[PDB]
Amino acid sequence: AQYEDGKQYTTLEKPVAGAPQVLEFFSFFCPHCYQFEEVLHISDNVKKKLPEGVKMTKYHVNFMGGDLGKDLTQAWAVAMALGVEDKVTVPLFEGVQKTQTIRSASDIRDVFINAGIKGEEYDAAWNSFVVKSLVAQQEKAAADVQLRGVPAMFVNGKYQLNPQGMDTSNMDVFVQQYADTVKYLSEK
Repeated sequence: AQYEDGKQYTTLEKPVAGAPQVLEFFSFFCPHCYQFEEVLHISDNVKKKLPEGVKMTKYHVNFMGGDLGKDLTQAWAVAMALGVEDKVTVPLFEGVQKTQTIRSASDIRDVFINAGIKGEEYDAAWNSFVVKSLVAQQEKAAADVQLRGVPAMFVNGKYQLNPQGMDTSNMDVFVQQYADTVKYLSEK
């Protein structure tokens, strides 16, 4: 057929109960993740094609960048708690990978301050238990799909996007196929 298990996607041997409908993993340290988000705009292209009433979830991962990597997971938790993902995603990617001006937790916080988040507001979130459990959720989710690398996307806790089985010539055909595959899986 057009969509085939083992081609555009694979199937988890061990389906995840109660998973987000569309779940993306990434790292601000991850160069292919920079491409995915800032050049290919995979998240946004996926979102433009999702059926009505399908929420897209995006989690950060710890395993790249050591201490800073974990700081970034915690800051992404702050972004989620405060609902400012669309104000910090680009300056965090650029700060880590383009300018490389993000070298400490303080540097991460600077990005939030600059984007209009009050310091008091950031610090209270950073130190909250709501944020600690959001960090734990992201780590939990990674264990549940037995994650081995990023970027990655899982649908309904059953299917894993397999970009290596798509065409890579046209960036845009690739992006279109990726987005189309998620929609197909979403209705499966």
